[PDB]
Amino acid sequence: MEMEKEFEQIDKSGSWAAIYQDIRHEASDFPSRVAKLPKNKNRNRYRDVSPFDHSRIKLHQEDNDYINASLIKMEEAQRSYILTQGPLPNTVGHFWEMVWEQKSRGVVMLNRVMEKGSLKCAQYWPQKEEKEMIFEDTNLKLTLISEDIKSYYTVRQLELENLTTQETREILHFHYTTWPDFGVPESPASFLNFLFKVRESGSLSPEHGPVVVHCSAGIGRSGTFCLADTCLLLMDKRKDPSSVDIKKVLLEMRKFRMGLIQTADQLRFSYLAVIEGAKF
Ligand SMILES: Cc1nc(-c2ccncc2)sc1CN
Repeated sequence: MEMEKEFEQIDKSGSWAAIYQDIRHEASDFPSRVAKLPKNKNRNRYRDVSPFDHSRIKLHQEDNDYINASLIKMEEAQRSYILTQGPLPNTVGHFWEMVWEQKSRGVVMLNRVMEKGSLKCAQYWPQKEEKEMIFEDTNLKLTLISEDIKSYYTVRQLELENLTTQETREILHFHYTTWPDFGVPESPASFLNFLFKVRESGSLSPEHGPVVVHCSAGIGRSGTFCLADTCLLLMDKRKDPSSVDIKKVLLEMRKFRMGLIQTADQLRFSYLAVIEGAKF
């Protein structure tokens, strides 16, 4: 059923809340035993948001391999994403260790460091060229190379150095800076412009490791980003683009991380983004 028609049908009936709760009811439930170990309590931002054991990213160390991060693997679209929480003061070193170990080219950030007057994630990247960051727990150095500030987003070039081997890589930081404190954007134009700026970079392409995507919990805005990308890619690939069922793609993705798309407004926004995106 053409998504645009289903859309007008839910909008006129005002049943967004009812569709959203049907998804919550049918969503996968798998064990998260590693996330709930007592040694990992300070590695989790939110008590109710955990990675499933079957899909969690493992850090390459014998001490403690745990990070709040999941691999979403979309078989038919041929795309992979790592979804993670905003780093904590004690997990900034783990975060960059993961970026290094997984061979990621890009980091996508969908939140501000402070929102609603509270801290949503650590200041985990350097703000001045001449003031680099060293993560002594994971033996990494991070340097700001350049910064391009636009109206709706900022792109940064970063240099990550493995202090153990003296190898370096260029990491691109895509920072969407204008998502509102409450609700969702009124038009997805600027969100869609961001998704194609990331795409053009090569960060989402199979010659690199998976892109790392985060907001505060790594399920809401982060969910919206990977659902819209995968849905448009499937509309490109298939003989009948109307066959793309946004609700079925979301339930497939929820086999890999719990809670993706946090509100009925985020679900309506996801629909808006894929409808306007299609035209081009
Ligand atoms: C290649 C492609 N580029 C699109 C685009 C470009 C600029 N701004 C928004 C969207 S849609 C599309 C279909 N694969």
